[PDB]
Amino acid sequence: GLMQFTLPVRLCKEIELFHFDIGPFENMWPGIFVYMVHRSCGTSCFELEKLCRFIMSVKKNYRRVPYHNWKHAVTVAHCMYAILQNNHTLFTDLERKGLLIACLCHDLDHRGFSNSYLQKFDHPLAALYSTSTMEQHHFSQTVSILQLEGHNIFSTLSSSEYEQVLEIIRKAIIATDLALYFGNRKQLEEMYQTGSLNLNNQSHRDRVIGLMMTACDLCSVTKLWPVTKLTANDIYAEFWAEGDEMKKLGIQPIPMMDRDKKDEVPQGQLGFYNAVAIPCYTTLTQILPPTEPLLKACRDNLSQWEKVIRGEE
Ligand SMILES: Cc1oc(-c2ccccc2)nc1CCn1cccc(C(=O)Nc2cncnc2)c1=O
Ligand SMILES: [Mg+2]
Ligand SMILES: [Zn+2]
Repeated sequence: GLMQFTLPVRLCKEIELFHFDIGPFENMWPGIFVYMVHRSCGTSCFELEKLCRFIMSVKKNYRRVPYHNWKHAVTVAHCMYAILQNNHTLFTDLERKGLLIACLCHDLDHRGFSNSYLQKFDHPLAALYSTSTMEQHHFSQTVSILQLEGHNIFSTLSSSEYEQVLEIIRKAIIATDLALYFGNRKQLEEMYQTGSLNLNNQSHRDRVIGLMMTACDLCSVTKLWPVTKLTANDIYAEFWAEGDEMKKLGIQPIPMMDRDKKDEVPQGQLGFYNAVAIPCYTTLTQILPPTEPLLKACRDNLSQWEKVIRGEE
């Protein structure tokens, strides 16, 4: 009860900022997560013994892939932490609990391959789940780990609170399917401009939580340039591996995934920032004004990719 987590001074200060990098010391990421749950939720939200056992089972069920790994899980949870802390009064006790857990679990047991690749490979998961294939798998794994003896971090919730929190986590994890983001943001855009956005409308919260999830999922574009640039290598290492696997099925991959087209990466980053990242953080800033630093950092990195193209690096 009276046991807090405390971080070194630089981390204690920097962890509050959106652009925080969790660092290369794997062994400190669990403490970083608990620290965030305690300041975001309360020291009382979860039994520390059960939380710590949940965290380590979740870590174990992330795989050794270049990008969709344990470090991504914690990076995405930290961004959600910064959004929740800069928007104190907007979210329920249940939402704060559910969303940090949703983020930590959002890519559980990822193999480093897109939903497309599962479908063309004809992976069993593609037969079991026709849309948002990996994302329904991630939710499935989350519920599995929650049902291990000693791992029910929600045991103190009522039968109906427990159902609301698992339903927040499910919608939250499904929303990380980037195919669903485009229409989700178009609707949020229309609702905000025509003035119909209403945060007491549950179907409207759902949409806003989904955009937060896209924003946290993409947050590597909102870091300082050297973090963003080096994460971009991790992300292309998966894409090109998937491209290789497409070629093995007798299919020319999209250029994004073709390692023979490394040269077109700077232009692909531009497309991505203009088509996905910038629009995402724009609409998010409109709905949640204190998340503007994400939009600003994103624009800064777009400007850095433009410099790469002009041969200024
Ligand atoms: C459509 C297209 O075509 C090309 C292309 C084309 C020809 C030759 C080389 C690349 N790239 C893209 C977009 C690539 N893409 C798609 C999805 C997600 C990300 C992403 O989360 N990026 C990211 C970067 N740094 C930190 N965190 C995250 C991403 O970059
Ligand atoms: Mg994912
Ligand atoms: Zn992710």
